Amino acid sequence: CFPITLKFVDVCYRVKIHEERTILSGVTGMISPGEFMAVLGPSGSGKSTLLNAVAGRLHGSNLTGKILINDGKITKQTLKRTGFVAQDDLLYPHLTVRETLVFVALLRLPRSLTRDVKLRAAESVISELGLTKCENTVVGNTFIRGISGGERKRVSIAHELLINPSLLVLDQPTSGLDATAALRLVQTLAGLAHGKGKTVVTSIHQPSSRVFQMFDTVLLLSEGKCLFVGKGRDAMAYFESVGFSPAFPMNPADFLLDLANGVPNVRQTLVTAYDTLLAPQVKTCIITTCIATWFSQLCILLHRLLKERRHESFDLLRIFQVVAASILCGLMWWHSDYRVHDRLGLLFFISIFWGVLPSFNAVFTFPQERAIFTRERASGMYTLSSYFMAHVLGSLSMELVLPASFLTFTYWMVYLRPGIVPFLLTLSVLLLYVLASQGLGLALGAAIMDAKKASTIVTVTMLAFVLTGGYYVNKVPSGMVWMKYVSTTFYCYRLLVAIQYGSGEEILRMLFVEEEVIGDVGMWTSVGVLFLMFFGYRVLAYLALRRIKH
Amino acid sequence: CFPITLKFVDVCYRVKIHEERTILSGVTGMISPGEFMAVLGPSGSGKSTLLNAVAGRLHGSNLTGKILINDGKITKQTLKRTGFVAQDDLLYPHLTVRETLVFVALLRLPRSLTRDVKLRAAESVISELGLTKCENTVVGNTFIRGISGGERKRVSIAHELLINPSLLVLDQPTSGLDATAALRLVQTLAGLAHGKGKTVVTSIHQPSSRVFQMFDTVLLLSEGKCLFVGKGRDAMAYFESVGFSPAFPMNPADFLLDLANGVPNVRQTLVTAYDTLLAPQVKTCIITTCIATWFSQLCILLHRLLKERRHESFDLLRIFQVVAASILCGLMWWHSDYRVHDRLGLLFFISIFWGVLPSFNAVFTFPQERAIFTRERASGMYTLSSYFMAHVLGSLSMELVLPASFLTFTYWMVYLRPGIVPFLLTLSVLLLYVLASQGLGLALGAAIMDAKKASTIVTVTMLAFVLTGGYYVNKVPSGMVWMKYVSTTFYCYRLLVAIQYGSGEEILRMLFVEEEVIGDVGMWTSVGVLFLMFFGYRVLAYLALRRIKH
Ligand SMILES: Nc1ncnc2c1ncn2[C@@H]1O[C@H](COP(=O)(O)OP(=O)(O)OP(=O)(O)O)[C@@H](O)[C@H]1O
Ligand SMILES: Nc1ncnc2c1ncn2[C@@H]1O[C@H](COP(=O)(O)OP(=O)(O)OP(=O)(O)O)[C@@H](O)[C@H]1O
Repeated sequence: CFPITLKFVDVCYRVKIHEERTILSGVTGMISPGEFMAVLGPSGSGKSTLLNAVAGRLHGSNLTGKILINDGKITKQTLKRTGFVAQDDLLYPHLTVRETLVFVALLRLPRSLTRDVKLRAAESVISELGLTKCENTVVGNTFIRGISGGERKRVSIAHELLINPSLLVLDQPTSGLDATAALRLVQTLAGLAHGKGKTVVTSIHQPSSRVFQMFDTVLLLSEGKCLFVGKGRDAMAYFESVGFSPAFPMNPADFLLDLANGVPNVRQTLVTAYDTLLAPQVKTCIITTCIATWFSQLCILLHRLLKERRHESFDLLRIFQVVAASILCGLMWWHSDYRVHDRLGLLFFISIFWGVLPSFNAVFTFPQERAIFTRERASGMYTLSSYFMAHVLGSLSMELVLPASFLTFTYWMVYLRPGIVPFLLTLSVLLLYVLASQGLGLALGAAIMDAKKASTIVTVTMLAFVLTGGYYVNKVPSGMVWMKYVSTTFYCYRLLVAIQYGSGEEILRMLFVEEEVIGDVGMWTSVGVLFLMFFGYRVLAYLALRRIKH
Repeated sequence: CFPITLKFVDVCYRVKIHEERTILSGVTGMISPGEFMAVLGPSGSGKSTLLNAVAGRLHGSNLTGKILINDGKITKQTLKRTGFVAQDDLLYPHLTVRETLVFVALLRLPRSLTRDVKLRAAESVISELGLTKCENTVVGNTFIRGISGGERKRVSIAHELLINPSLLVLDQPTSGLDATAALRLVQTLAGLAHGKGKTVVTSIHQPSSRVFQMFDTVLLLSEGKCLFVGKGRDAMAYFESVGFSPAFPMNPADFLLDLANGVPNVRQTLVTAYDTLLAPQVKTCIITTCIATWFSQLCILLHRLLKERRHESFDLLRIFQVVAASILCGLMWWHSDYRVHDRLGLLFFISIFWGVLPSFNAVFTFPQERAIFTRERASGMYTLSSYFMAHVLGSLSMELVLPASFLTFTYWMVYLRPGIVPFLLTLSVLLLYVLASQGLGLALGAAIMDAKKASTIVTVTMLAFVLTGGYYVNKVPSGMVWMKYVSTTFYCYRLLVAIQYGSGEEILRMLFVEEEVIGDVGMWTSVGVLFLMFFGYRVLAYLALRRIKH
């Protein structure tokens, strides 16, 4: 019941010439709750920069104004009561529209309500916006042909009607629908402000006259400076104080947008007849359930993420290629015996393979979710902890079956140390190393939010780890022995060599000894550092995601 | 001067319920040259599927109709005379709008004209659409804040006015501009059909009445079936034959879209009053400069691609990380001598590094250009040969300076074979191997147009090449010796070992001999296969790009 009163005074936004050009220059206005606003202007004006300014999405040293919610600046608490509908529609392309609106319903409604109230509120906004025939079809990308471009927008307004916010900042909501859905959409957005008493800000672009009668305070913009702030029928008459009237009966909207360019420099005489005639008048007018919440927000964000990857049939081919690589690694060391250089080669090639394959595929988790994650993080839907521990729990379904299907062939074809306990110890060490190296691909990929930029960082880093993982050079300079402890391949190599060759007495009985496990690190201080790396790379991937608010 | 007469008869398009739903059902119409059409309807109708059908962009077993240009089906020759302006605007985000319109001007105009005619035609469409104040600013992505959303559309119509096509199929051109740029844009598209005599098809959505007076044949659609085909003022009067008229004076457009839904099942009585009253009336109405062209199309597509990567300052950091990895590889083998296992380790780690780093970064060239390349390839702007030999010549500027900056440190810090001829032979073999392995990342990445799907194919393939590149296993089964010839790491390893250790007599004098160059392959039949691979992987990357027409 937060009564948002939005007041902006003298906001200016200048970008560098890439001098500087003024996008906005001196915009003032007051939006008390109940007032249905409208931001009009030509297609270069500064409307969407003003709407990205008052919705908090624009911050920086460029803005030289004061945006005030309830006579205070924009906090983080008011940024979860403000609903923002952007121009471009960024949605999850593999869901349908019913799963999208159901997940936004279940994740954002007050949680004191039962589940069927949370579903009837989701299918009470589908019938209100008219998305009933496209209810059970996909909302896909440019390539994945899904729903229309006018239903990819009526979904992205019901995406923010299931928040019930107190300040509704819509950025061109109806540019994309016909003239009989525009009227019903503005009837909805006016029944949310002459009904439930909210604060609605619209940037409508090409209205009719009976879509213009619904507005209570129109902001007419022109090249950054505003021409009019005030009522609907006071416009089309305020411009008779300066002497501009149509010669024949037309709509008010195309006339107010004809005067917005100058259709003897009409624009500047309206700007100076604004600034001193009717601008000083607006200058005188101005715990135990906190856990259950977090676990429901994990079940939802995991059930969505497991619906995203049911479309992907490029996982049987991943399994069949890793099986082929395992058959290769088994058939080449087929003629190996237990007695050791030829086997340390295999136990280092496994450490190369499963530090290179998970870390080079984990750089596509967070960069490929960026355009939707920034939007949902700015909106304030879920917590970042519950979002991060859904990708973490979503990778751990097929990043545990590929090394198991690898090792199930390449153990019993090479005929390594027989018995079920060294096999299970080898499999557990391989799975722990895979999860430890996947954290590196998570962290480089959350820190540099670009798959192409991070794929040449993680490649050089994993090759430096493969280099200083104890196999290649014999006599390393002793001021540089310390680097193999920072490696992640070193611990897995030491553990695999330890598991296969004991602490080493039976080999010293049968038969160098230098890089075989009679050596440097123990067996528990090499699983105590793999677990530390598995936790620390994910803590760093969370801390590098905490910076992305925008 | 191709006089396109577009005629579609009984086109139906059904998608599977993911039974089947009819998107379109029985659409007929004739567009002779000079007729300015308009496709109207509600926001679920089947307009953009009809416009993707008649512009050739929809093909498949779903379409059960006949699209006819000049009483013949759509060839590839007519697909370079048809201009299609899609709903979503896919543009190159790093250019400005002036470079974008200049490159489309220089690349598509008849080439018999001089260059300044080709530039005055480019800045004669900027002033016509009004893009003069946003002429020299960027057109960037969702992240890169560039021009507006109404200037990201007035650019994507001047993108297809600099073709001068004979059939102009616009898909919602004005949904995004105000009511005084809509009138001027439809004045332009009507002066292209009452002027230069073309065939213009528009899907306008929210028109005025004086944007509706410009239309010569309106197609009113409703839920896939069409309600009206014919003149402008014959609509608003044909619906008086069935008995629907407004009670008070309004625009024709909102009335024709109010009847399009049923505002006693009005929609079906209009469909059956269409099908037998005024549908049978339309059933009765129905060399040495060829090289210079290709080289100009290479200079343009290369000067654009070198403008795309001037924004990237993440290349000094690539150079500084590869320099750090080289300093690492030098400092670890700092204590190496010329006399050989410790050096074959280094000559195989270089072969690992420069087969892993180029092939894992070359998978982002063609998947990251996909959404714009499919559009330009469907449009018919450049040839695929000249497009492919611009990415090929664009990678070869920093995929030749990273191995040189690597080797310049890691040769003289390890102190390998001294002299300028083994150094230059090593550098040339390294550059040839880098270009040979970059072709693998090109081919897997053109074949599977997804960076995430191809990054787990190229990783397993390069690890299989590293495995069967002659270093790891000692006694491979002899039915599997043949696999190292398919490898690309094997030839570079053999060449580096040959260059450093001769054919081998001085080492047999100073001092195994088995995997040192006294061995299997020669020195010329290992550069004759690296060149074959360098050509064959790029031929496969061209053949896998030839399938993407869409
Ligand atoms: N980062 C930037 N750098 C340079 N110029 C910019 C930048 N962002 C916006 N502009 C310019 O400032 C003007 C205002 O942009 P804005 O997004 O407000 O337009 P708009 O009113 O949203 O357009 P429309 O109403 O057609 O969507 C635009 O014409 C644009 O060219
Ligand atoms: N691949 C598909 N699978 C299932 N349904 C589809 C598919 N493509 C389109 N549709 C449905 O068919 C209808 C027609 O889509 P179309 O793109 O023609 O709408 P439109 O007329 O372009 O909408 P608008 O005019 O608002 O842009 C849409 O409502 C959409 O839901």
